[PDB]
Amino acid sequence: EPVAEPDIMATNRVVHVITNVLQ
Amino acid sequence: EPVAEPDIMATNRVVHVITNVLQ
Amino acid sequence: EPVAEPDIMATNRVVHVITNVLQ
Amino acid sequence: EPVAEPDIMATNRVVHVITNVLQ
Amino acid sequence: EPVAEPDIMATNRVVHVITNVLQ
Amino acid sequence: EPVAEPDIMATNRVVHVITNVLQ
Amino acid sequence: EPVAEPDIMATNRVVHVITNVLQ
Amino acid sequence: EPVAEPDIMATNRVVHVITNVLQ
Amino acid sequence: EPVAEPDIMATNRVVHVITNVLQ
Amino acid sequence: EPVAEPDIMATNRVVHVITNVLQ
Amino acid sequence: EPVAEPDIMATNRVVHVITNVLQ
Amino acid sequence: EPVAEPDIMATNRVVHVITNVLQ
Amino acid sequence: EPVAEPDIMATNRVVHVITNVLQ
Amino acid sequence: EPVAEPDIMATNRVVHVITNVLQ
Amino acid sequence: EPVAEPDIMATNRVVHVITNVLQ
Amino acid sequence: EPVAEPDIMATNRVVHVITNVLQ
Amino acid sequence: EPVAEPDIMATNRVVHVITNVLQ
Amino acid sequence: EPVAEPDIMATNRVVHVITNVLQ
Amino acid sequence: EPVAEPDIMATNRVVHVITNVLQ
Amino acid sequence: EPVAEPDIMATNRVVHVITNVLQ
Repeated sequence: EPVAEPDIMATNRVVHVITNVLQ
Repeated sequence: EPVAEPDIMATNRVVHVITNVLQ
Repeated sequence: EPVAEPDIMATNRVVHVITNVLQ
Repeated sequence: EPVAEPDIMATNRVVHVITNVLQ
Repeated sequence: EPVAEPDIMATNRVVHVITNVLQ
Repeated sequence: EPVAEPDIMATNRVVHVITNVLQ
Repeated sequence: EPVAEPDIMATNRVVHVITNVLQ
Repeated sequence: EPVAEPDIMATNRVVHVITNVLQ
Repeated sequence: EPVAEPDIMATNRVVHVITNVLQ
Repeated sequence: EPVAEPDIMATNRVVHVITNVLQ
Repeated sequence: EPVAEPDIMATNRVVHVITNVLQ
Repeated sequence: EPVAEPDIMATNRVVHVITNVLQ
Repeated sequence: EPVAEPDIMATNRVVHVITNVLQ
Repeated sequence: EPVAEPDIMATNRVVHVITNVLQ
Repeated sequence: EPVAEPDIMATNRVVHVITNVLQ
Repeated sequence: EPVAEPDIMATNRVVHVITNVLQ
Repeated sequence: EPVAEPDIMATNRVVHVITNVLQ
Repeated sequence: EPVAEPDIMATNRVVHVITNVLQ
Repeated sequence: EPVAEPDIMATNRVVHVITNVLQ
Repeated sequence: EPVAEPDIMATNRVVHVITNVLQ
């Protein structure tokens, strides 16, 4: 909820999953 | 309320599912 | 409310799934 | 709902599904 | 969304599903 | 090299290999 | 080499290789 | 070199390979 | 080695490998 | 060469592999 | 400008039962 | 001007029961 | 002018039962 | 400008039962 | 703004049972 | 009695390479 | 007494590579 | 009495590589 | 009496590489 | 009585590489 003077920003959501099963 | 200095913005949602299953 | 400098933007949503098999 | 000068755009939604099987 | 002059545009949603056969 | 009176023994070797695939 | 009197023994070797396929 | 009085005995070797994958 | 009085005995070698994946 | 009275005995080698996935 | 590309559902279901007999 | 692209869907379900008998 | 991107989904459920008997 | 940003979700359930018997 | 921002969440459940009897 | 019963052998080798081109 | 029963053998080697280019 | 039973074996080796470029 | 029972063995080797770039 | 017990073993190797860059 940006409500102030103008500035620089960004919105980039990233998700990653990694796993190594040994059995 | 996404408002700020005129600039470039892109809602690029990156998703990836990786897993090294042995079976 | 995306209001800023008149620019071009396009969503680059990509999805990929990969696994392995061994029996 | 972005607005700008008459420009060109396109939804580059790509989807891929690949796995492996030994049978 | 684009609401400018009637320009050329069309969705290009590509899809591919293939599996490795072995039997 | 088992040697003795006649018996009704017999081998019952069976193999089972199941594998799932979701494509 | 199970040698003995002439009995009625016999081998019952059977193979079973089942695999699931989606296609 | 199994040599002795007669008796009942039969080999019942069985193998099972189970596996599951969630694509 | 088995060279004594008669006694019931038989091999029951069995293998079972279980594995799962949650992705 | 375990020689003695006819006592009950039978070899049975069992193996099991278990893993706890965490993602 | 209501536009939406088509879609197809690739529903699959596999099931079988096997019960031999020696007799 | 409602817009919403579709998504691929595929419900997988495997189940089987096997029971042997020597008689 | 509602907007809402979709999300890939897939229900996974596998189960099996086996009851071996030597008789 | 009502917009929804759902997250990725997928159900996972794997279980197996075995009850051997020599009879 | 009328925009939601849910948190990542996924159901996880892994359990198994094994039994054996010599009889 | 130097004799060995027959037995089927499972051996295969599959390979595939796909590459998209735009030009 | 050179005698040895056969056994099932499963040997495989799968490999695949996918690439993309926009030019 | 040169006798030696066989053993189950299944060698496998899977490998895959994926790359992407927008140019 | 040169006899020696074997043991279960299976060479496992899985590896993958990924290099994502937006350019 | 030349009988030497075996040695249980199981080769396991899991490794992966990832290099994400936005450029």
